[PDB]
Amino acid sequence: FPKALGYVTGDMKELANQLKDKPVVLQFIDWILRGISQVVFVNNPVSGILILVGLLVQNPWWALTGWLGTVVSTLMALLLSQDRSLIASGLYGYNATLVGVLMAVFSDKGDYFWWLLLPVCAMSMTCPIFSSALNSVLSKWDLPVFTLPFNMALSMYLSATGHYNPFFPAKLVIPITTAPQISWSDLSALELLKSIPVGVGQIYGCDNPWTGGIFLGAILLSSPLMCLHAAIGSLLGIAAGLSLSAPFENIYFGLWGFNSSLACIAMGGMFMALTWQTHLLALGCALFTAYLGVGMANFMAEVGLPACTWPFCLATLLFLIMTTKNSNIYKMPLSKVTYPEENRIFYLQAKKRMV
Amino acid sequence: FPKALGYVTGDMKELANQLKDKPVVLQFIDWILRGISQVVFVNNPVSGILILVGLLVQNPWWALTGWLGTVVSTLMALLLSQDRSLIASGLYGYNATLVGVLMAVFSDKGDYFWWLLLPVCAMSMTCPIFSSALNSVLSKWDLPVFTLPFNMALSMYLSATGHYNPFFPAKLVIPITTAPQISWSDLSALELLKSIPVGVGQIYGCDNPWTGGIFLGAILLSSPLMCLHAAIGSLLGIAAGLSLSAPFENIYFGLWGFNSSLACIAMGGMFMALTWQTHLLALGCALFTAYLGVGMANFMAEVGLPACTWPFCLATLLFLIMTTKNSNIYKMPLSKVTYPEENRIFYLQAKKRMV
Amino acid sequence: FPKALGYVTGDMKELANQLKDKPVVLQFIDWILRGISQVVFVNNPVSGILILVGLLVQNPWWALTGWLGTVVSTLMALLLSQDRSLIASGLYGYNATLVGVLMAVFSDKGDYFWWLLLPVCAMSMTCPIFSSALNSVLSKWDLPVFTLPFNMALSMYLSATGHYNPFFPAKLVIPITTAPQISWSDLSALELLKSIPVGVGQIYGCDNPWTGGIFLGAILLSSPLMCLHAAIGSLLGIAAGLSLSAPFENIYFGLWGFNSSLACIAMGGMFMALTWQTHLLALGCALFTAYLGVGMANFMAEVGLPACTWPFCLATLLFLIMTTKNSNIYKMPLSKVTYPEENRIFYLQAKKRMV
Ligand SMILES: CC(C)CCC[C@@H](C)[C@H]1CC[C@H]2[C@@H]3CC=C4C[C@@H](OC(=O)CCC(=O)O)CC[C@]4(C)[C@H]3CC[C@]12C
Ligand SMILES: CC(C)CCC[C@@H](C)[C@H]1CC[C@H]2[C@@H]3CC=C4C[C@@H](OC(=O)CCC(=O)O)CC[C@]4(C)[C@H]3CC[C@]12C
Ligand SMILES: CC(C)CCC[C@@H](C)[C@H]1CC[C@H]2[C@@H]3CC=C4C[C@@H](OC(=O)CCC(=O)O)CC[C@]4(C)[C@H]3CC[C@]12C
Ligand SMILES: CCc1ccc(S(=O)(=O)c2nnn3c2nc(NCc2cccs2)c2sccc23)cc1
Ligand SMILES: CCc1ccc(S(=O)(=O)c2nnn3c2nc(NCc2cccs2)c2sccc23)cc1
Ligand SMILES: CCc1ccc(S(=O)(=O)c2nnn3c2nc(NCc2cccs2)c2sccc23)cc1
Ligand SMILES: CCc1ccc(S(=O)(=O)c2nnn3c2nc(NCc2cccs2)c2sccc23)cc1
Ligand SMILES: CCc1ccc(S(=O)(=O)c2nnn3c2nc(NCc2cccs2)c2sccc23)cc1
Ligand SMILES: CCc1ccc(S(=O)(=O)c2nnn3c2nc(NCc2cccs2)c2sccc23)cc1
Repeated sequence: FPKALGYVTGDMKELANQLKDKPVVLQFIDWILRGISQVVFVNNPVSGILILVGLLVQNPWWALTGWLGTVVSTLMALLLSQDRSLIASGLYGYNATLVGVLMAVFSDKGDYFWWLLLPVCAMSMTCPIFSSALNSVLSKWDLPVFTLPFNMALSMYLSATGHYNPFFPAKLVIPITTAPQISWSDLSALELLKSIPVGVGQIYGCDNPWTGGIFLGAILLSSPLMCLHAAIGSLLGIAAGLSLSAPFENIYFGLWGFNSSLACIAMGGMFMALTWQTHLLALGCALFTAYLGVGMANFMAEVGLPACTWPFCLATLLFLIMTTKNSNIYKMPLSKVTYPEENRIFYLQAKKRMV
Repeated sequence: FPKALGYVTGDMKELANQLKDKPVVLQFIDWILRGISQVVFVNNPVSGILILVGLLVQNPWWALTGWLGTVVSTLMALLLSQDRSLIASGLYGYNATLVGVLMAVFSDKGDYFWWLLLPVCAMSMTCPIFSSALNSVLSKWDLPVFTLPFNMALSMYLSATGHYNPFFPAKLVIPITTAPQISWSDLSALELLKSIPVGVGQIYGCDNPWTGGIFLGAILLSSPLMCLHAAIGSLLGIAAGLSLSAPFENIYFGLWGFNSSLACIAMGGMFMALTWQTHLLALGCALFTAYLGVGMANFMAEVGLPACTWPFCLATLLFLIMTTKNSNIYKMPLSKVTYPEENRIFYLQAKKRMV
Repeated sequence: FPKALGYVTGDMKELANQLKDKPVVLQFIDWILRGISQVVFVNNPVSGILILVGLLVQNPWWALTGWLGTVVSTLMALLLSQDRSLIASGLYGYNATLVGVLMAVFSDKGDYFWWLLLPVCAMSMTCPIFSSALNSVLSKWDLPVFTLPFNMALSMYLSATGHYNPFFPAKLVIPITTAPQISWSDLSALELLKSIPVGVGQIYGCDNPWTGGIFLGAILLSSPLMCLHAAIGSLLGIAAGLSLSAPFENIYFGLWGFNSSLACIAMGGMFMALTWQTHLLALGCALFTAYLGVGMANFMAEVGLPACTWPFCLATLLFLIMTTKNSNIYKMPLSKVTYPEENRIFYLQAKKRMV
């Protein structure tokens, strides 16, 4: 049993090589699963299978649209002659996994609106281009792309269609125009505890708590530190939402924890080596990202758009561009970013080489 | 006759030298005409004369304001000691040609509102500065400026004034707040065919189909491939507008084809060498730019602004920053970008040098 | 007396060294005062004391919140191991001075709303991070950060809270939806003359004319050329507001002169060496910044936000990125930027070295 566990954990490098030998259809399936799991920074195909099972538990229509987005984007990246090493780590399929899931989430035509498969494909062909263009700009300065391709594609689509499109109408994004009445005596501790997996689930747009638990299980299969930081970031988003007197139904829905969950995953050991200083910095980034999330939600509601994960991308890029003279606050080279355990081993060896 | 034709086609280099010898007033007239024609990437003074005739066919007031914008911007670039080689190719006068035409298009005071000549001049003095600043930023990474100076100047002006300015009121940009009723049985094939020149005309803000035909004739005088790609991009914008169930009156007005016309001109042989792969990529950029055009139109209608050619600039910069490992998808060096025929000859010679 | 005057003018380098010898609490007080004064580009602790006296003349609650912002941001920059040379010149405390003053200005809970000290601190801990991140990006290309950290922090906060927050409600930013009735016969020359110090005061959000006079006195203590350009930029903003038929009550309140005052300070001898050409360019930047100020005010009123000093930052970055071939339009190296008198001496010596 421990052999199989070590085989299915981390990034699954042994299977990656074994499939490099295998036919290209199996490799394509592998790239699709890694692209599904890469939404939570996880480059693991079994984590991708678990995340797909969680999406099917939420809504099979969303799983279908998201898997089709992943497939169309990986095929489009193959057609555009992109780096095969980036395609095989699923880095050309996760933005379109998100595009496909959240075009169905933000759709006003209900489940199994088959015509929606036409814009899905369309926007899933724009995600490699986005992913390529940004990966140029941001790799000049050794910065990750994050989910900026998904965010640009979805903002473009939801602006192009809107609520009043005769073909593909979107959900109505309403700005707030009256103060909410919060009854602090009706606050549930159980619902606040349940909001921790629901924010991890809302990373994919899924309000199911079982879906969020399955996503946390997938992240834990890849790296336990990633799971810890996902849970902690969702909790810190809950805390920020309570600090701004947000409606409890928005915290219970997990809308306050998914951006900060992603930001705590990214900062806590992933793109910054894991020390206690970078752990505290990841907590600060999670709180900052929750507050920027409500800021961008309120601001983009005015133009009829959802904030999505714009807050995570902007806040995490801000915290990665930030420089300190602290040697224990170390930004990982993008070429050596695998998962927090290996990242920490690499950082410790480099810190020994520094002394 | 063939000698004169070869003399008036392309970029007219022979006249450029002959005028380099001539007095500076004739050279200034040449730079003004090249700045007029440079709105459609054409560095030809006779094309500029034809485009000016088309503008006079549309509206002589718009021709006056646009020509005055060109003059003021070229004089301002001379005063700011800008590169004379950029001034003499009209690259300091086309953004202000657009500023001057579309300050009168988007004006709520009617034709021959003489006071409008005061903000025109003002904004036409901002277009060299814009053009200079951006040309710094974007030439670090060998990227064209496009009509970003015009877009920033016009967004700034139409925000500063707005619909309720007592002096210079602008047109009211209304967001959509109800679903349009489209009667697909009333769709005209003749109006859809006529919308192809009207999008090329709307490149300058002109809804006349004769003006669009004259603009296509000017582009054809410069380079037939540019004319082909202008027409094809306007057609692809028509197609995208039909695919999103747009009101037919917006497709007939050419609002769906001018951004994609510009994007197909830029990508189809101009800033990317012309192969069949880059032709298909230019078709994809034209479609993407039509969809981003309706997206940005809907989004900027919320802040009371028109999208203008923000979609063309953003989408074409995105497609130029994109990298592939395809050798036949070749991005032209900005120093060697003349017009698609010479660009293709240069690319073929460089590809022979590569082997 | 002249010895003391020479001791308290400029940047006060002698005191900076003498305090480098002194205990760290006195040095921290010095850094706080320099961070207060650095809002008007002044690196002088006695100017900071005078600006603090002006803030107390306006509103002691705003002085308290702004001083606490400065303190929290300087301590946070110390904790984040930022450059001590930047911390000691007050370059990590002025954006939070602004954050603290204008969180109380834009607050809907009145004076001495003690709970406001909690978000103040919070946003004052975000200003070093902002300041650090941007100072990375913008120092690659030798550009000043300006008040972009303050603007990002305040936009984020005022979006996160808004007018309808149950805890920290903000002021209601209303868009214009009807044409203002201006009675040009009721225009006061005395109020227009008084609007010159009120725009300098509104640099900090203060509508008191005595506060603006005290701020001009502080700037004059540092550098008389800075005071001259502050007054001239506020006047040019008055002129632009009259040219766009703005409501007189907005010009009298100083909302038209503070962005252009900052832009004339920055361009007139500060970040560009002071020649007569750069003086005229600073006048042009002041006018451009007034017009961009009303543009961004009208545009950001649509999303419920104030423009603040976004216009100053964007317009001054645009005018600094602009390149000319004029040798007498010289951009100062950021490492040699002290105050216009020393900047001009440095430029004259470098121009002798150029010949
Ligand atoms: C909630 C929002 C609005 C603001 C977010 C602020 C955070 C980004 C701050 C708050 C607490 C800060 C932390 C407080 C304490 C430390 C320990 C500090 O460690 C040291 O300086 C000790 C000596 C050494 O490590 O060598 C390094 C910075 C760090 C992690 C800080 C990183 C930045 C944090 C997370
Ligand atoms: C409509 C919107 C929402 C999406 C726009 C997608 C386009 C950018 C795509 C769709 C079709 C694509 C084209 C489909 C086929 C090809 C041929 C392909 O050629 C090869 O790979 C063959 C071998 C070789 O050229 O060496 C190069 C990419 C290209 C031009 C593609 C470029 C990108 C295009 C235009
Ligand atoms: C009001 C808004 C909408 C537009 C703002 C335009 C300004 C940026 C322009 C208008 C006047 C211009 C100035 C007009 C005259 C001159 C003198 C000129 O000096 C020379 O060329 C003389 C020879 C030499 O200096 O060697 C240098 C540019 C400058 C300062 C210009 C700088 C740019 C200015 C300030
Ligand atoms: C064009 C293809 C491309 C996509 C993303 C990146 S990248 O720069 O973003 C990035 N480089 N390494 N890397 C990245 N992205 C990850 N996860 C995806 C997500 C980001 C935000 C939310 S999920 C993970 S996981 C292990 C390593 C990495 C670079 C190139
Ligand atoms: C900080 C509070 C907050 C943040 C973001 C959004 S929001 O504007 O993003 C958004 N508004 N409605 N809404 C949104 N987000 C969703 N899922 C999370 C996402 C995952 C990836 C992209 S969205 C879902 S699921 C059903 C409705 C919605 C709204 C509120
Ligand atoms: C500051 C002056 C300046 C303006 C534009 C550019 S630039 O970088 O934009 C560009 N460099 N070469 N070049 C460009 N622009 C063209 N056409 C103008 C239009 C662009 C978008 C719509 S029209 C054409 S036509 C033949 C060659 C070119 C660079 C510098
Ligand atoms: C994709 C559909 C669409 C795109 C852009 C615009 S739009 O927001 O640009 C605009 N809204 N009204 N309007 C606009 N565009 C015009 N001409 C095109 C231009 C040339 C260069 C800059 S604008 C004219 S002409 C008379 C009215 C208008 C509106 C709709
Ligand atoms: C991260 C800390 C940091 C803050 C600002 C700058 S910086 O790049 O902005 C700048 N570099 N030098 N310098 C600057 N800023 C000044 N004034 C502050 C204001 C700017 C706009 C309005 S007040 C003055 S005054 C004398 C020299 C300078 C660089 C680094
Ligand atoms: C060109 C005209 C104009 C410019 C900016 C703003 S505005 O949107 O900035 C703003 N709207 N209300 N308001 C604002 N600005 C203030 N002070 C100036 C500042 C200093 C630093 C940041 S704000 C104050 S003081 C009390 C109310 C306000 C409004 C109008």
